[PDB]
Amino acid sequence: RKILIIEDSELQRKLLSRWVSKNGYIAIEAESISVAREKIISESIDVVLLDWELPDGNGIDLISDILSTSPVGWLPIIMVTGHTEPEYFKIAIEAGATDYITKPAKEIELLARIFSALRIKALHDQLRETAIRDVMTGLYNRRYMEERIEQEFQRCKRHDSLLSMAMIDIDKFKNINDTYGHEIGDQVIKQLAHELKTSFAKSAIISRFGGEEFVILFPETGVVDATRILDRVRENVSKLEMKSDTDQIFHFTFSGGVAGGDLSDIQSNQELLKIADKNLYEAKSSGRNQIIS
Amino acid sequence: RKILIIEDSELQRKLLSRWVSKNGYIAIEAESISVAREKIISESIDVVLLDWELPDGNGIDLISDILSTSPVGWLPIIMVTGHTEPEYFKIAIEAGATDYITKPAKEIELLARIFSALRIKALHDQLRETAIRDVMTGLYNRRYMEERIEQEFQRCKRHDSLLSMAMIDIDKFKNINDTYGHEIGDQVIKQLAHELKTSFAKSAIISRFGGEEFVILFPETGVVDATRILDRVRENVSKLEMKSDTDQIFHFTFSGGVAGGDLSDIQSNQELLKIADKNLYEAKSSGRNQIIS
Ligand SMILES: Nc1nc2c(ncn2[C@@H]2O[C@H](COP(=O)(O)OP(=O)(O)OP(=O)(O)O)C[C@H]2O)c(=O)[nH]1
Ligand SMILES: Nc1nc2c(ncn2[C@@H]2O[C@H](COP(=O)(O)OP(=O)(O)OP(=O)(O)O)C[C@H]2O)c(=O)[nH]1
Ligand SMILES: [Mg+2]
Ligand SMILES: [Mg+2]
Ligand SMILES: [Mg+2]
Ligand SMILES: [Mg+2]
Ligand SMILES: [Mg+2]
Ligand SMILES: [Mg+2]
Repeated sequence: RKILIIEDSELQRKLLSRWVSKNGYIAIEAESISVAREKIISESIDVVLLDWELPDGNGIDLISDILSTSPVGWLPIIMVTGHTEPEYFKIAIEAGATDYITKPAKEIELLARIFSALRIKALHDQLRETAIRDVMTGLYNRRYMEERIEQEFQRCKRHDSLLSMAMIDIDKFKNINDTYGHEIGDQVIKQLAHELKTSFAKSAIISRFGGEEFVILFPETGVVDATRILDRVRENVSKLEMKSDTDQIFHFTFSGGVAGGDLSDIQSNQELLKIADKNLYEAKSSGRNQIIS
Repeated sequence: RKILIIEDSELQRKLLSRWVSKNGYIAIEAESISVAREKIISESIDVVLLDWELPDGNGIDLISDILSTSPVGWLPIIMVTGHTEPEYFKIAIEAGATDYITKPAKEIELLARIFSALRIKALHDQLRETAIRDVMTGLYNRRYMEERIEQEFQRCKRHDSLLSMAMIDIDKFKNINDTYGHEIGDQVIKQLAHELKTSFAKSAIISRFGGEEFVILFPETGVVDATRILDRVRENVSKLEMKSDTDQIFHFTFSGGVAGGDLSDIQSNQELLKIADKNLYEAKSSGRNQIIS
């Protein structure tokens, strides 16, 4: 939905912006690489349009520059250039660009390229989500966890076994990214993952359910025990001295909602997630850094 | 590597062909849709270039026509048209095209579009393969296996062929998870998968049917022979020295039910699953680590 337009020429940049902004998308402008880098760290950009003819140096500078500024680590870059020669397309790909427009760009070429970049990102994402384990944390991904939730709920319901579920979410994680950078944000996510993996019984099933959201099943554990064990981890996390890029100490916290225990009057695993999500929201709404059950 | 070029104009078709054929790819030519359909059924085509201005009918006829002629059921179609209006790009996508060139095509935009179409084909293929597979084991998932059971059963009834089915289930796997952790549980699931994939004839069809349940079809195999082959693997699994997180040795086993062989008095593939499940229960009830047939 969000498109970054990098182009020195004010009239050409505003014309590209109008075309993006007209055809349903949100346009974001940069006149130099300087202001561009601010915008990739600042907002979550879905696609990049890049003038391959900028102030200083060609774009074996630029393309590689844009890619490692990216908080997520990869991003579709569409090249905008007057280089018509087939040779120049290859160098752009080998440099790590996604696509290519010969200027003067037509409304049609521009829409086509953006649609293609977004289709590939979406397919790339659907594929990464079929993986069992999240690469950065080693925890279960969402789709696998959803199959394990359905299975453990069916099993616990048939066997009149206890099953407690927690949904936790880092408190104001965007401010950690904005203030200290995405690399420090990664360290904070992996530190929470480490605490989650080292604190619960082997029997607990731990998922990275979203960017900074974690779902934990506690088979044979009632809501009161699950709450106290999760609250001890919440407490240990609030006391972690994290170090910034420049060695400043900062703290983070998470909020958590716990649902289930006795499943006798919970008809489905979706109802269990609904209750954990409601308790999460109540935790988020009542001062954060707490557990609601 | 192989690109189909559909274009009436002989001069334009040969020019597109030269550009494809020059830049490392193989060019395959069609002057009408008739010749085109012969080429998609005949050879394995990686990408389609399509003239949206052909002899007969518009191109919401053409695009949907090319798609379902495909033996694989999908193909990346790049549109080649004089329709420069933004509106016309959307119609092409909603019709099911992959990409779009405004004629007269430049060598550069043609190569760019083909590169894009090949990245999408590659992701589309990897995804179709995850959709029939259990990602953790590389075996068929349950959804595929139910359809493949129905097909092999109907095939074996047409040919009066033998078809034996085994349903296996890991013995006290919950205690393995609770004692050793879900990571170790997953390694146990993959280790069983490895044994199942390395032990049977090529023609055997192996599925992960559920969390810790696997269904194996043995086409042209009687119950007694399937039982021997399965019991040898049951025995090999019982001997595997699995290692915990802290290098503690443990063993697992599975129980098995074998059904079928002669299908003459089994009216449907469900009756086959029922009998394998009954014999599984008898295996589980009589001390586990055994096969009942
Ligand atoms: N560093 C980093 N940041 C990530 C990652 N995945 C997602 N994020 C970022 O985390 C943020 C998501 O947090 P939000 O859901 O906005 O809420 P929040 O900022 O934590 O606020 P709240 O207190 O309501 O939870 C923005 C998103 O880009 C990741 O892998 N690494
Ligand atoms: N690691 C892991 N374990 C799984 C997975 N799916 C299921 N499980 C485990 O399977 C367990 C099934 O337990 P039960 O149905 O009581 O059967 P069992 O414990 O295997 O005992 P039985 O011998 O009667 O089959 C629950 C869960 O711990 C999975 O994908 N990974
Ligand atoms: Mg410029
Ligand atoms: Mg969140
Ligand atoms: Mg948050
Ligand atoms: Mg023509
Ligand atoms: Mg079972
Ligand atoms: Mg079992």
